[PDB]
Amino acid sequence: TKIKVAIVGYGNIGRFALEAVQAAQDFELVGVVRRDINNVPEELQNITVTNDIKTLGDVDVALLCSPTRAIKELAKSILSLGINTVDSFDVHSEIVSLKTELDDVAKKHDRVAVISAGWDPGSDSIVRTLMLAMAPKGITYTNFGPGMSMGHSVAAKAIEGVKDALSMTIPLGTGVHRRMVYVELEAGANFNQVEQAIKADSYFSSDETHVKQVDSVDSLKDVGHGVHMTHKGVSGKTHNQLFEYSMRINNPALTSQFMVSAARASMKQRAGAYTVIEIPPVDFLAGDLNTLIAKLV
Amino acid sequence: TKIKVAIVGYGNIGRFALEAVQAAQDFELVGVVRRDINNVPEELQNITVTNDIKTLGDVDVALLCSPTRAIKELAKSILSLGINTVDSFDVHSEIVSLKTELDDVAKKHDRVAVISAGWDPGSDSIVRTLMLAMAPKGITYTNFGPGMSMGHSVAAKAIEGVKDALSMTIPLGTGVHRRMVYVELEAGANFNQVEQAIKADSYFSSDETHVKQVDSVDSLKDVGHGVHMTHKGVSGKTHNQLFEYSMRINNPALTSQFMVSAARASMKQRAGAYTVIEIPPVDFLAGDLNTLIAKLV
Amino acid sequence: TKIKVAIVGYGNIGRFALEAVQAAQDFELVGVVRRDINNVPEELQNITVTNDIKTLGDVDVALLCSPTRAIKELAKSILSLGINTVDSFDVHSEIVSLKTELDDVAKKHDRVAVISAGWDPGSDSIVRTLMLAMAPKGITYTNFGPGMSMGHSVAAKAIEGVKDALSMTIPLGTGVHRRMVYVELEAGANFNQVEQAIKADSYFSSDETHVKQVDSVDSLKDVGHGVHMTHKGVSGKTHNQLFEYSMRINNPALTSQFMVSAARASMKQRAGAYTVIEIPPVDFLAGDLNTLIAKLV
Amino acid sequence: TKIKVAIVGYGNIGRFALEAVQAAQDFELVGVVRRDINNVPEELQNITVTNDIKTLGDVDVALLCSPTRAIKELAKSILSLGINTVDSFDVHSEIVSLKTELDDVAKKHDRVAVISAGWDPGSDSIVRTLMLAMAPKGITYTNFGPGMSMGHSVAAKAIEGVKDALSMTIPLGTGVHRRMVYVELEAGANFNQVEQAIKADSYFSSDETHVKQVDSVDSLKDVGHGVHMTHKGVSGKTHNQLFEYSMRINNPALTSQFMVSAARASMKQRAGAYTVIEIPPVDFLAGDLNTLIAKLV
Amino acid sequence: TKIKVAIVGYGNIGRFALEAVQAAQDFELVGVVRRDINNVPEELQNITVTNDIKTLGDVDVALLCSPTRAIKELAKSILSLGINTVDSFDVHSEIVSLKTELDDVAKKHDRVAVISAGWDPGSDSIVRTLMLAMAPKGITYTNFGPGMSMGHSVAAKAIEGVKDALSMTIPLGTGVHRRMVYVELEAGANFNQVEQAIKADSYFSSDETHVKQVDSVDSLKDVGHGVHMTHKGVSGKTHNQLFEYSMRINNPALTSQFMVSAARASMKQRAGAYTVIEIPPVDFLAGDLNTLIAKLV
Amino acid sequence: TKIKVAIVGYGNIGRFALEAVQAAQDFELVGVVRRDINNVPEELQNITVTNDIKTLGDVDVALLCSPTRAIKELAKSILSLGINTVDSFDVHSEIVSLKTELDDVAKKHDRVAVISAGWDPGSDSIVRTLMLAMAPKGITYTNFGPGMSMGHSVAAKAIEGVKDALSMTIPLGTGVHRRMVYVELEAGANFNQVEQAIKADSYFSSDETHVKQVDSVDSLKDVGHGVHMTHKGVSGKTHNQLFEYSMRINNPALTSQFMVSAARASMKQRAGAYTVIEIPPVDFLAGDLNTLIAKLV
Ligand SMILES: N[C@H](CCC[C@H](N)C(=O)O)C(=O)O
Ligand SMILES: N[C@H](CCC[C@H](N)C(=O)O)C(=O)O
Ligand SMILES: N[C@H](CCC[C@H](N)C(=O)O)C(=O)O
Ligand SMILES: N[C@H](CCC[C@H](N)C(=O)O)C(=O)O
Ligand SMILES: N[C@H](CCC[C@H](N)C(=O)O)C(=O)O
Ligand SMILES: N[C@H](CCC[C@H](N)C(=O)O)C(=O)O
Ligand SMILES: N[C@H](CCC[C@H](N)C(=O)O)C(=O)O
Ligand SMILES: N[C@H](CCC[C@H](N)C(=O)O)C(=O)O
Ligand SMILES: N[C@H](CCC[C@H](N)C(=O)O)C(=O)O
Ligand SMILES: N[C@H](CCC[C@H](N)C(=O)O)C(=O)O
Ligand SMILES: N[C@H](CCC[C@H](N)C(=O)O)C(=O)O
Ligand SMILES: N[C@H](CCC[C@H](N)C(=O)O)C(=O)O
Repeated sequence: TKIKVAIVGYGNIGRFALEAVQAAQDFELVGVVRRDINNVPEELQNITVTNDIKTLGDVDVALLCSPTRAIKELAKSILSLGINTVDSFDVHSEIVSLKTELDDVAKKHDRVAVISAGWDPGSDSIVRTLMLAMAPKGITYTNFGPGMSMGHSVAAKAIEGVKDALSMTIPLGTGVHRRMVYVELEAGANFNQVEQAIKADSYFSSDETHVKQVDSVDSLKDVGHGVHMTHKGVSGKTHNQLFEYSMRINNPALTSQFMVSAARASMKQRAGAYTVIEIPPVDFLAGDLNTLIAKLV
Repeated sequence: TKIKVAIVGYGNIGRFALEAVQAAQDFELVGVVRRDINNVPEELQNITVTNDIKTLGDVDVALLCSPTRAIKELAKSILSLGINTVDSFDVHSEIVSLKTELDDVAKKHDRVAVISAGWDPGSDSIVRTLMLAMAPKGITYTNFGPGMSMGHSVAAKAIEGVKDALSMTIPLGTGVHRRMVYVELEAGANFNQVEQAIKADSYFSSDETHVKQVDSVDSLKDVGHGVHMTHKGVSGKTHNQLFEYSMRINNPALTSQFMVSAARASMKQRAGAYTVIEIPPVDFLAGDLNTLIAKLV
Repeated sequence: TKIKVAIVGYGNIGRFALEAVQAAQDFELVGVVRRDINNVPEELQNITVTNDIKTLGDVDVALLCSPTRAIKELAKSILSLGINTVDSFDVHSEIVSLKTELDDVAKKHDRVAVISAGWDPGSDSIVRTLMLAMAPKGITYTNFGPGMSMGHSVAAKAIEGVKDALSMTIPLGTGVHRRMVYVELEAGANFNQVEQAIKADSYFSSDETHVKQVDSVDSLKDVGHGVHMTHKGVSGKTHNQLFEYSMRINNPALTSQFMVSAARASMKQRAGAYTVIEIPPVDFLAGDLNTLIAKLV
Repeated sequence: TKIKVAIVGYGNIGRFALEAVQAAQDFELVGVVRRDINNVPEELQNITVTNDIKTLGDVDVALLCSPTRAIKELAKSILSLGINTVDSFDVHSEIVSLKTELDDVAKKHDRVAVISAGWDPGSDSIVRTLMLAMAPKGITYTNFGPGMSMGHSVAAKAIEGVKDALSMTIPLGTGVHRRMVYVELEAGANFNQVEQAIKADSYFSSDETHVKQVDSVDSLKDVGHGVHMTHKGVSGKTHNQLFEYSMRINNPALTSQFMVSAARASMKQRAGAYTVIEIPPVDFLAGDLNTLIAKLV
Repeated sequence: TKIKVAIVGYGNIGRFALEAVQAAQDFELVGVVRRDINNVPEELQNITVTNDIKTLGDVDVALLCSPTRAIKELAKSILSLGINTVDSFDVHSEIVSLKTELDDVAKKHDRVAVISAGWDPGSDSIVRTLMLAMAPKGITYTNFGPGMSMGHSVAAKAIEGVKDALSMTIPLGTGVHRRMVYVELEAGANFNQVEQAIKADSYFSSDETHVKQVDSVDSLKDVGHGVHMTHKGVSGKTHNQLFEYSMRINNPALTSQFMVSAARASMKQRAGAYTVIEIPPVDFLAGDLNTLIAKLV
Repeated sequence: TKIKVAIVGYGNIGRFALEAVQAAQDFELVGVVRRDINNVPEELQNITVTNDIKTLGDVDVALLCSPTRAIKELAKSILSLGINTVDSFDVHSEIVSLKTELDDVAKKHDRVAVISAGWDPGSDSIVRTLMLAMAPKGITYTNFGPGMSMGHSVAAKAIEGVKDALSMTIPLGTGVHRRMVYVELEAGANFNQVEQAIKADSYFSSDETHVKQVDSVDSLKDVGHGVHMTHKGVSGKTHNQLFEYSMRINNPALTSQFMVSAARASMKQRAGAYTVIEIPPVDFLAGDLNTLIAKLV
């Protein structure tokens, strides 16, 4: 009666998913799937590492920790082997489309896909939904950071003269963001041009962007992140109801842990694909339903 | 395609439930049930007011706004007429017991009961559940106020020499509370005895309690309330994950609005009784599932 | 010894002025004056509604709840019938000019005009004045919101292709403001042009302005507002004295309630026109002077 | 048109009153009155120092900087010479009584007495009054410190075995206070007895009191102080209106500066005694009425 | 030119010291010393583990991660082998005494001992020292938590009927602390007696103590901690200078990392024993002195 | 055993250095050096004021309170008389260069120079250094104000049409700054040109700059200042370690007091020049080493 889980892809959240699975008494790690099976860091010395999930035998659910571009085709194929999928698919504009592509397949093979089950999308999605349950009229804002931005880091690293780069994301309220960019230059490159180029780039040209040159970019890195959500609005006909939610957290630690919670929940839903706002919150937790109700409600 | 709702009982949250229903385009108020039908305040001039729900014709769901002691027997009888119930039943220790008493009846008549659907229990219950989904190990604290305490107000009002009383509830962190009590005395009563009596009473004897004498107690009343919840804990094996949620809100405004959200949700569940941590969050909301996902997730 | 009050005009603050008058035991509502007497919303079913203040008999004071452009001529005419005026006239640059136009008339007919008696101008005006009484040298800043901006909403609504609009006002400190604008477009209009047009407009071209397109603009509305005032400065020869005042409030609720307080005060001043910084604070309050001093000083 | 001021008494606030007068271009220091004229500290090397106000010639107003017990008889006698009085008389329970004793005398000699014109009573008094003007129903709390407490310091210093003592006042919210007491003992005295004696004393027996023994008590002294006031309440019929005021200030710097502002104001009132909630706020300020209105309202 | 370090003792901070050493390019881990050499957890599979430091060959410095009672005799013996010691010796009252016992020995063998180099004592010690450098007169307070208390946990665990226990430490300001205690009872023990016993115990009888019974005590544990230090005081003759320092941190992560910084610094001091307030701050850092000055000063 | 100190230069910090020296029992003020000896304000009535340090006899150390441009040549010459120097030399980019110019001279004459010993550079420098000792990897930000900016004030005052000017420095986080500029114009100057000129100037053209015209610029001046430093980073391998330090302070009061602390420390170092991150923190303090350790560590 132990939930049998495979970690597919082993990026930044990969190592943390390993820890989150190991830490859950109700889960059993049946192995790690990845492209390069010979790259075996410290923590995978004693873990089965394959490039094909079928070699791991019986698997209830797969934590997809792959790049964003890979998640769709990868989920389709693992659902098709009669295994559940959980992913942290992070592109909001495409979530509706991903859900219905995976629903077709999930239903055919009588399995469950939980999608976009990180912290945003994920956790924060539920808190945003609760805010409209409490006060349907009014405005919600979601403020991110301070934290590293992999997307914007890549966009900076991809510009003329830039050896390495790091974009930080700074909240300025009402969903507005400042971008602090730290760069190493390539032997003999013009800072002022790199600066102007980064600010003019389409990934930065909408935002207050600041660029500083540095020696080692890696020594500035910290996987700490944060959100501050607010809702101001109306319960029935009563205005100026004020709600607020904040966390200062380790990014991959949380992303991975919520995926493990989603996986637990995936085992209890009727066949199909779900966003996390379509799952009963208590389904995410381990323990006796009645002890959990006594403790939480 | 309008959800047809009756308000049963018309206490403090009664008037606010009226506003919350009227404000929801997807609801139709089919009338108000109560013991004294001749008490008809401003807002019920034009509303059907009966002492018998059967006179209202077809009703999908009933918002129970009766005293705590009445909710169980009242829900049983309205479920038995083939109507759904939503209540803000506020006694945590008895929620598990109420759920299973109402489940029996709800299932027999093929209806839904959503129970303890205020803000605590209610909203806060979901946020407490999300906190364990994000970080299962660690401590959660729920800090209440500043706000009026009806229970402790009554306990003070019921002591020798006390004409009127008001207990405020002040948060001091880690679920610890200070109680500020304001009293009018009866012609010739000894303040020092009333003070000592209130502090010694079993409703106050565990808490830092302060007593001040005043002229009009009514002029101190404000239905404003608040919560500050915190969770410090572990995502997988990563410690010192910090989560926090705060609101400054109108108490009955919110309680009533969340009951209306629960009623909306009640129409979509399989027959039985539910706490709000057993309902998909999005079921609480009005609108097209796909627009809501696009907006929230 | 009951203060006899007429509400002249019935806009947004009109309904709230009705509530503030009704709530004050020391006031008697002698009726509501307005252009269209046949528009009779819920709360005026039982209230005298005339299109001429003379039909209400003896009236001590009039709460002018008309548009900004109407206040001057309207106050002149009601003072001229031997009635006191209170208004929330909200154009700071014109307050000195309005005071002396109303002083002439108020003195001739032996009556009192209290002007600009909202929260800003109004309440905040007194706190700004107290800050110089405590520390005459140094800087004061007044930070507004988050709150709706009717002026900027109208300026946005009045641009090509815009069906409806809503400007929010966001405080960024030191009196600097961000403007968040939400718009519905008219069937086939170009977002990018409307966006650029709004940002270029004279109401927005000085401020960090952001424009988002939305479905229902009404569902974003909340009459909640707020101020954070600061003063850093010198008491005698001692520097770095720090003062701060904040509120999160229902906008029209407060505006109307302070007008009722100003009306109470108007009954105690020598004939003429006054800003609220020229009235003894205690004159705004109901009750026995000696009980109020005992309670407050 | 220069206001001619004498400083009577030269305690702690004495030196600061000197600075506040000197700093005000609209004031002329006509001298300092005191018991011992031969005690002439640094700042009074160049200032007229008499033991009798009559030697200073024509004086518009006197800043009484004497001990609390002396203010009543001292104000009576200076009013009786046809001079205005300002004091920071700090005993709230006795303000109503002091006002009417000074009113009798002030009226007889056609002069003005402003009383209890420090920061509490004083400044804070006006902000407490404004809070009821904005929201008459609800609760106000006044939280003091962290700051030195001269009254409680003296009560500690007056106990067996105590060489020197210092009581700090710590705000714990809702007007509740913690008292931190630091003591030097006399050669061979029992700490545990002194501790228990201080906690049992009538000045401390109501409050959370902590006692630490220390070497130099003087090196812990700082004249910094602070207040955090809150009001939660009702504007008309709208609940959960939230108001807040905070300052971190030099205690005597502010007390003295507000007395100088009160003195300025005293010159503009009809004969009699006033609390500061009975004076128009703008009367406290220097400058042209129309520039001040333009700047503040 | 790599600093050769041995970890002596392997408690809670032991594993974290391993990570802090490994993470420092300027250090080389020459092995781990401990009482039970056969207990070899995950991370020590490939690390030399001895019960005698002499088996590790050449060692510049030893991180003592032993119990408090062991540190003195253990430091004496390792200094005596011509190796440097760093410890987080956490008993403030005994630091002066430990320094001079280790100074004698350190000087004899021409080595360095850095003592009490955690975060308190340690980091916080330097910030407390800086506060007197900036403002020698006035008060400093050090507020701990929320965090686990091993000392108080042990004192609770050692009482009749208590299977397991956990004491949390909650800051209430001005160095005052609340203790939240969570206990498992032994089959058939009386909660009310255990509660009373814990509150009466000498480790708790001075503090606001609260006791709750729970199922699993281990699932409440989180190694997160925090400090909030304040100083209010006088720079020269200028009062009300306000300073503040806060951190929310992983306890052992920080303790261990600061010991590694102290070890780096130990290599640069003249022979003897030191508290961390006796070491130049820059000596704690790796890198070129002139680059570090350019970056920090 | 008194430290004998001369104040050389008497600018803004000059007067405050006088107070800081006088306030330190362990110091003796042997006199003040300056260019204009006939300018003798209140506090220098009784102090020896020479234009030549040699007239003061024996001097252990000199507090250089001269302009930035003078400090180098002035320190060289006073070191050369066998006297120690302390300065608040405030140009970060040139600190490394100044240290080594003064080291040469300090060593030749067997004396000590402590340089850049204000609060930034100074105090803040030590806190920035401690942050890397606690968490070497991650980002530190230093946020200044709100406070006056002498440099930017001068740059504004030096533009066409500007009679007087004041630049305030406002922190917006992540080392980003807003500049609020207040100007008096010269009889017949165009505001819009002066505004544009100030914004375009090289001292402002990188920063969010706002310009307001005013009557008296002097009445806006307050020497209050502040810093908020943050560090987010890694202790060993543990991420999201959060550190924060804030102060609200009198600028020259603090600068001068830390120079007096540096002077005390200068008496204990081997001959040479030092930044404050190269001095043992406890060397800054007066008192018995063992009492200080007992009190702080
Ligand atoms: N991996 C995270 C990334 C979302 C946060 C992103 N919006 C940012 O501001 O960095 C998640 O979706 O769970
Ligand atoms: N580094 C974080 C945030 C990604 C956000 C970044 N993709 C962007 O918003 O540009 C992550 O692993 O989710
Ligand atoms: N009827 C309220 C009770 C909230 C206040 C209560 N939890 C307390 O302050 O002790 C609700 O949950 O909707
Ligand atoms: N006024 C709130 C809270 C009452 C909370 C009650 N449990 C108490 O503490 O007395 C209500 O109407 O539910
Ligand atoms: N009508 C309001 C105006 C205040 C808010 C306005 N100053 C803003 O910028 O939002 C009043 O008289 O109270
Ligand atoms: N606040 C005002 C309208 C003006 C909004 C203010 N921001 C502006 O238009 O300048 C009101 O609610 O009547
Ligand atoms: N002497 C002060 C008293 C204020 C502080 C006092 N209320 C306290 O509890 O500290 C004044 O008149 O401004
Ligand atoms: N604050 C007053 C003294 C009284 C202190 C107050 N806490 C008390 O004694 O009750 C002062 O500085 O003159
Ligand atoms: N290991 C830590 C413990 C000190 C914190 C302790 N005072 C507490 O409140 O838990 C250290 O000295 O580095
Ligand atoms: N658990 C923490 C704190 C110890 C504090 C505890 N010993 C007490 O103050 O009772 C540590 O490992 O340092
Ligand atoms: N002279 C000051 C400069 C501080 C202010 C400056 N860092 C800025 O605000 O830009 C000091 O370090 O003592
Ligand atoms: N008023 C401060 C700060 C000047 C900072 C200067 N760097 C500038 O930004 O202009 C001082 O006297 O040092």
